[PDB]
Amino acid sequence: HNCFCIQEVVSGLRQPVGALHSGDGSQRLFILEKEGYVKILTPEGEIFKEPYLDIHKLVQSGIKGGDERGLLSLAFHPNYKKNGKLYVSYTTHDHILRVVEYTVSRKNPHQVDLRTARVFLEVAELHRKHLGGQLLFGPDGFLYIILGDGMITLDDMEEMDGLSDFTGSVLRLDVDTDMCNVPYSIPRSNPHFNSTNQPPEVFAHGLHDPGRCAVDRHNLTILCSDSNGKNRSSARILQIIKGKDYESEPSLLEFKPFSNGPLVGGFVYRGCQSERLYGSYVFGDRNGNFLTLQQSPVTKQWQEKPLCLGTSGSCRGYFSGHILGFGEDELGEVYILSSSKTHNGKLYKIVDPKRPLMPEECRATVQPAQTLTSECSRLCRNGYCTPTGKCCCSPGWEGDFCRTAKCEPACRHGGVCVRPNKCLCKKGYLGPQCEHH
Repeated sequence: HNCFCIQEVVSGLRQPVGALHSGDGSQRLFILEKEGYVKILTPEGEIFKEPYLDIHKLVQSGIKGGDERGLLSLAFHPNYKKNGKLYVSYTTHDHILRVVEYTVSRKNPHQVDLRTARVFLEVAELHRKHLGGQLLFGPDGFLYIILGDGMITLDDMEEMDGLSDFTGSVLRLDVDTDMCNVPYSIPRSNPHFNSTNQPPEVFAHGLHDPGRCAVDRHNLTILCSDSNGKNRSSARILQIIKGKDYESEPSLLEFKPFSNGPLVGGFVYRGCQSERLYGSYVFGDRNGNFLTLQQSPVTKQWQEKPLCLGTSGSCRGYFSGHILGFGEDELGEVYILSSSKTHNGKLYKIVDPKRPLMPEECRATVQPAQTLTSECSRLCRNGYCTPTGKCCCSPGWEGDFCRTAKCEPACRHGGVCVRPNKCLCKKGYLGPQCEHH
């Protein structure tokens, strides 16, 4: 038979939202928990006692199920290995969907220091469904953020005033700035770049209730399942070509290739363990029914095909509970994260039993995560530090890395400008500037 196979990796998680890797060589798998935690799974298979990220007090999460409100998504900078930069989305008139950047401990590669929270976006939301929140870097290194309805209606926007124009849209930002005013630059080739009509951040609109959108990096394609609420579920696809400058939005083309009902989301499998699954879009429903969306090269049309699970040895045709999201290895291998109704979150790995667990092609040396050595990370005294390496000085500091203090009128008589507007005077000189004797 041609079935796939699931294998329990980790258990005792608390409501897993999903998992991904950091692209830094350590085959570390970072697991997201809804309450506002990110935990680390070593390639050697240990869940580190200390959480990688613990923001559970900041995040307002669900008090039940169906309540969509926790930590939403995580994304590492394309150059995390050098600049150690994360990007995180989470909930906090009802609530605000925040998108924030964090930077790892300069002393611990396995922990983020929370003092580096640098808010990028704050999206007001009225309801607790159709939130979205998925974050991804396409090639060219732009931050794509995918936002659902928030169940905001047309009339709810003529009533409300101070309310985000982003909900229901794919947003695109250039995070790599040497500027120190705006936390992000609006990209190069965005539609509404200069803008007056429609907000510059919006790259496309039309999303309602999107699942985990499959992301094909090939020059970039994102394929979403969309529940559409009461209406039948569809699939929306967004395509991006070679550095093209847009002045009209790319169309987020809708088509309805699904039959079974709602889907958690999907992925484009590009791991090593499965030969046959290579390049396939795989979508999965809540109860672990799996699909493949294959596009005909000849007709360019789409076709859903089922995908069975089957037990062979301890690698089994079933998992416990229901699927909450999906996972991706550094090696590109693929996971499901499940939970069952307290503290029963599980990580399972999808396996092709026709192939070995460790084929020749799949061997890879793990390069263990390393403390930051980037110039801005070490020298940039205080004030923040942009993913490009620029050090942005907090009021009253100057210098490439802000190490010099600013004293408005200078310190006199050999006095030293220790802090902004603080003079350290030599014995015998009183006064804020050491002016008197």
